[PDB]
Amino acid sequence: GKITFYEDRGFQGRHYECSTDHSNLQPYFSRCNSVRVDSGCWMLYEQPNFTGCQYFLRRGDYPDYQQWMGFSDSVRSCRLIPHSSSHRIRIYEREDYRGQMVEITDDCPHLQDRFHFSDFHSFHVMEGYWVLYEMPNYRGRQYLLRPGEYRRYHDWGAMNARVGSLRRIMDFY
Repeated sequence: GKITFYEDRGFQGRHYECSTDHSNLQPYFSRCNSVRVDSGCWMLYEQPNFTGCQYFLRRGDYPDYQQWMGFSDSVRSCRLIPHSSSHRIRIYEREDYRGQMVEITDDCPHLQDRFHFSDFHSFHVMEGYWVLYEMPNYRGRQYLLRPGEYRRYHDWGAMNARVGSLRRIMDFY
C-alpha cells in the first residue's frame, strides 16, 4: 500500500512516501494539507501513537485536509488497514454488552432510525474493520473499529458517546 503526505495543499511542498504503519510521522513533515493514496486503505491520526482525531483515507487525491474531513492539518501517525473478506458487528444498547442488540453485515448511514431502539453504547466487532462516525451519513468525528470488543465509548477513542453511522472499510474501486 502506498500514501504520500504533503505539507502544502494541492500536493505541494515537503512530502513523505509511506508504505507501513507509523506511530510517529513528525520526523518527516510538520503538517499535512494534502495526500495521495496510491494504493491501500489508511487511518490517519492527528496525534502520535494512533491517538487524537482519526480520518479514513481511501485511494484518491486529497487536495485539502477538508477533503478527508480533517479538523486541521495535523496528521502524526498512520495505519494501513488490512483487507477484510466479510464484516459483522454486534451493536448493544447498553455498555458492557447489556440490553437490546442487533447484528449487522452491511453499512448503516443512519443507525438510530433503522433499528427498534436508538441508544448504542457498546460494540463487538466479529469480522472486519469498520469506521464508526459521530453523525449519520458518514459525517463528523471518525473512529476506526478493528476486530474485537468495545464496552464503552472510551474504548474506541471517543471523548463522547455520540454515534450516528457506520461503514465497512472495503476499497475505493
